[PDB]
Amino acid sequence: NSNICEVCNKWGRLFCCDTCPRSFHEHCHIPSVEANKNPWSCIFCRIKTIQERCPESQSGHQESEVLMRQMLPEEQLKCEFLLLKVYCDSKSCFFASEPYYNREGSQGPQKPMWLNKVKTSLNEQMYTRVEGFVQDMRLIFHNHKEFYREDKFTRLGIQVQDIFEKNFRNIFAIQETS
Ligand SMILES: [Zn+2]
Ligand SMILES: [Zn+2]
Repeated sequence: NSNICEVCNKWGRLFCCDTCPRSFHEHCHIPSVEANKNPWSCIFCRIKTIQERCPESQSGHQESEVLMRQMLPEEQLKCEFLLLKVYCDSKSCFFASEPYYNREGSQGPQKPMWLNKVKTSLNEQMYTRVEGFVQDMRLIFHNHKEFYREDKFTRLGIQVQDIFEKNFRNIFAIQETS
């Protein structure tokens, strides 16, 4: 297995997947690494298995249909995975913890949102439909773009939103369009 965490790319106390070469810090994996199991398969492997069990799951879907899906175990896992893919980008650090807003000429958002909050909400089974998770994720980037206005720092929200959206389309097999 790899000698660095798949998510944060650092060494440390690592847990190795038994079905692929990836390794993870306990709380870098989502869900947190469940240490009782042996064999243990990571989320990448679990997602691949869902895919292989139901090959037609990879045919194109409409975003509107995907968002209305109830958060049954398969969809819960897909949202956990999509969240993990965002954390895998180093620029997620800007969006991970609770923000605060005090900049001349701007007012903070009415509903602040951050990745660790989404992570807790998933862990606590607070989303009933994929829509709730996707709305909170999109809110993170929208809040950022609105607050930073014309500061070049606004670009960080565009960049991380693009990671989110590319991964959403992949994981939920959104129908390709131009
Ligand atoms: Zn890590
Ligand atoms: Zn694996």
